[PDB]
Amino acid sequence: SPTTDRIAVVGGSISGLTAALMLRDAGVDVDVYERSPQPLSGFGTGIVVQPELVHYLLEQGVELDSISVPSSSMEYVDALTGERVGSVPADWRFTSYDSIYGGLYELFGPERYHTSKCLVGLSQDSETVQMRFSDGTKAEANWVIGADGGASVVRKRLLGIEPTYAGYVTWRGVLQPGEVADDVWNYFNDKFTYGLLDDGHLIAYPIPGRENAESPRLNFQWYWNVAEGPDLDELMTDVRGIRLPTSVHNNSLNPHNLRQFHSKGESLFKPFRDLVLNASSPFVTVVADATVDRMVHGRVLLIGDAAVTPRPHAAAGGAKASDDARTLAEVFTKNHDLRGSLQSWETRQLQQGHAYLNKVKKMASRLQHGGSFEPGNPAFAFGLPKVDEPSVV
Amino acid sequence: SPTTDRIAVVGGSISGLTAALMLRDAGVDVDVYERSPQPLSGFGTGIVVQPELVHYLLEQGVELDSISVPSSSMEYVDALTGERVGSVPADWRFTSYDSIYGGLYELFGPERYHTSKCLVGLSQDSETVQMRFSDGTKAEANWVIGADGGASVVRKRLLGIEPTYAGYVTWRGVLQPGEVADDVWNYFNDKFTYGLLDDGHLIAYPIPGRENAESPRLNFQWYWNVAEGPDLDELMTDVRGIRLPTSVHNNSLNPHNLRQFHSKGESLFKPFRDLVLNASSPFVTVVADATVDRMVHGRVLLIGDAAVTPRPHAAAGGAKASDDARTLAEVFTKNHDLRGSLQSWETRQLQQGHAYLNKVKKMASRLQHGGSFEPGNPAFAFGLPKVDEPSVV
Ligand SMILES: Cc1cc2nc3c(=O)[nH]c(=O)nc-3n(C[C@H](O)[C@H](O)[C@H](O)COP(=O)(O)OP(=O)(O)OC[C@H]3O[C@@H](n4cnc5c(N)ncnc54)[C@H](O)[C@@H]3O)c2cc1C
Ligand SMILES: Cc1cc2nc3c(=O)[nH]c(=O)nc-3n(C[C@H](O)[C@H](O)[C@H](O)COP(=O)(O)OP(=O)(O)OC[C@H]3O[C@@H](n4cnc5c(N)ncnc54)[C@H](O)[C@@H]3O)c2cc1C
Repeated sequence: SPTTDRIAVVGGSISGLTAALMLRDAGVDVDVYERSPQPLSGFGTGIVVQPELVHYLLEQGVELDSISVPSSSMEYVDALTGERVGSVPADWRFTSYDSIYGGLYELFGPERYHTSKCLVGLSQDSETVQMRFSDGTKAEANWVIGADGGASVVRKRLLGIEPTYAGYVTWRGVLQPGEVADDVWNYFNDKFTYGLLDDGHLIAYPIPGRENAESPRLNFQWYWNVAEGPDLDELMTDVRGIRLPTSVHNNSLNPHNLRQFHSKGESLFKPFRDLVLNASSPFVTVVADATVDRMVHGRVLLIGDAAVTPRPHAAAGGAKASDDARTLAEVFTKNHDLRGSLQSWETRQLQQGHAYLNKVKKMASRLQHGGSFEPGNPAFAFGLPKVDEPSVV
Repeated sequence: SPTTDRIAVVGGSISGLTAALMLRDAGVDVDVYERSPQPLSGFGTGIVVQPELVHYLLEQGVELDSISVPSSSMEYVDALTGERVGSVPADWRFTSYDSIYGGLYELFGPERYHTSKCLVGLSQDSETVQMRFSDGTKAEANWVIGADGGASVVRKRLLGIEPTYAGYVTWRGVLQPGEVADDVWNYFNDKFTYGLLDDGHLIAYPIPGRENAESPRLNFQWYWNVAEGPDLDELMTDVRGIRLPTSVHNNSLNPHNLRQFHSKGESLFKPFRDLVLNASSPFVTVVADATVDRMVHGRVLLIGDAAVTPRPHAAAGGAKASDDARTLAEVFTKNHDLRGSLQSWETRQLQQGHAYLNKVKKMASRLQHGGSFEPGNPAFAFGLPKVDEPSVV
């Protein structure tokens, strides 16, 4: 028998829904509380597919070829002069935030996914955890899973930890067929491409169409080093004067920032220049990370970006989150000495979490500084670091 | 001859408009850039009248009795048990933020008061200062006066200084005739009243009607000590989940916070209890202060809450701001060795500014802790500290 305990999940995205689904599948009584008034949106941005990230969906019968897009190499290019550093065979598939989210939400349904529930307070005793929401209501559970992302309030309330700026930001853009010339489309299609600079880099790869039937798109990012203080403050302030914590979305950019994005883009080697100048809704997001010594805090658990908050470079953040969710659900599934199992659980997941953070840190120290970033370097490959013993394929 | 230089004023409130008006009066070419899309609003809150605060208006023919309201004593009461600590004769007049602002704006006019201009960047050389706005435009001046208030961006960009939480917040409420019983209205009318507690205090005083012809109102505040971190974070988070920096306005309160305000209010001695329970739009504002060693930074000057950011206890913040503006305008009026005069100017205004901060700090250490706060104590009287030699009345 799975637990007869009541579980609340705060945060209804990749980790939240994964946790909930698996607990619901297992008979566990579970609720999701999501700050968002409606079901979600990633603004059509790319996600590199890892096993862990699509594990749940595949288990339910979703065909991989239907939520993702192939590649057959990985390219390394000087993004100023176009000089090719090198290319290696590769077969990453790429999906989109909407594809994963939309798949998970579709499976879960609205009945117990409580929108407009923004946690703002939390407290706990030996039986239960009380949650308080910004709408003035409260819910109660035996266990609460903080699946509330990089700016996790749960983690802020328990530990005082918030993301620390990493020194740089990333512009994010998505192109549709015909928004760039065919030869530029062909340059990036069916490939992950790094455009490396002396002080930053771009990445580009194909992704699925916004809806089932639509054509594939090109996803790209450009990482800029921006000095904390005046410089970052001016980049992160929207057209209305609010200095935002994480992203300034396209419809809100200070026009000056948008001109700067285009004008710096003017110096890039043609095909990258064309991504930057032709994107219709580019937007900007800080790079910030955070860590945590424990994921277990009495009856409150942290998973996904709310435990260790990653940087995007190894393209497995959402995979770390799914795994956190899966292993956690399994604990309440197996339901044998919860205190003990959770201790064992967090040890593995912390080591995974810390190792992932170290990798993307090392990656960033090459990628943001024109440091050597060698084609095919196994230390810099996408994916979660091996934490388990290897098994037979 | 006043300067032929071009002056820009960033921030269009009490200090901004005062500066601008006096410079315009003197022939100086000046512009105001205000973040706000429309002319302003203080949400009908009280301001105790000081000479400095109404100096400009009176000089223009505005009659004091028409923008303010009398009192004939100052009362000191235990706000739990109603026991009167004491009363002293007094003749403070009280006005409202809207009364002062509305008077100043009316005199200045829209022509050179540029709304929707939120400064987000600043830089300067030996001739000029360039201002950059959140709308992507820029203006240029010879001198820039940072009149942008407690959360001054100008001061943030030049110095890295922002307000520091002081340990407490103040609830703010305004009552109209008939929203409380007549005997409660009569209790507070024509008086400034302190309701003192073991760990905080209320103040109440009459103020003018929202419009020329309307009846007088009752303004009140209740200062609560709220621990930085989880507690303050939950108080300062609005119904939508945003943790706000300064105020959570009534239409946005987490209903739980509003219930808490009412429920704690339930323990007060009747007439204070009635203010708190009957206010229709109470709202909350952090108490935070900041200081500055210089008000002169090349060609950028800080005045009002953007130089030394006060706490409200001596009820002369807006007076400090007017004075900062007046003395500064005078410098450009007199126009004789600007570098030298500005050095002399800031010395006086800093001493005034620091002394004011020390006073309200000392006041707070009594008023938020049930410390002794003796009726009529000259050290705790409202007003700016004497900085000049005394003159003949
Ligand atoms: C630029 C970029 C590129 C990326 N590329 C990849 C990639 O290639 N591969 C990969 O695996 N990952 C990638 N990721 C990482 C992946 O996006 C994240 O790791 C993942 O979305 C984290 O899932 P999560 O549910 O833990 O947090 P989130 O997705 O951030 O969701 C947390 C949820 O909680 C909600 N919430 C927040 N606060 C509250 C609260 N107070 N109360 C209630 N609800 C709240 C939010 O609304 C949100 O729905 C990328 C990320 C970015 C930024
Ligand atoms: C609870 C309370 C009670 C008070 N009681 C009294 C009293 O009894 N007596 C008294 O004298 N004073 C009192 N005050 C103090 C008085 O309100 C302030 O000292 C005064 O309003 C400061 O004037 P200011 O123009 O310097 O700043 P503000 O009034 O804060 O105005 C600054 C202006 O700049 C604008 N701005 C901000 N940032 C930007 C930017 N980025 N770009 C462009 N514009 C920007 C804002 O919109 C605002 O209009 C009280 C204050 C409070 C909080």
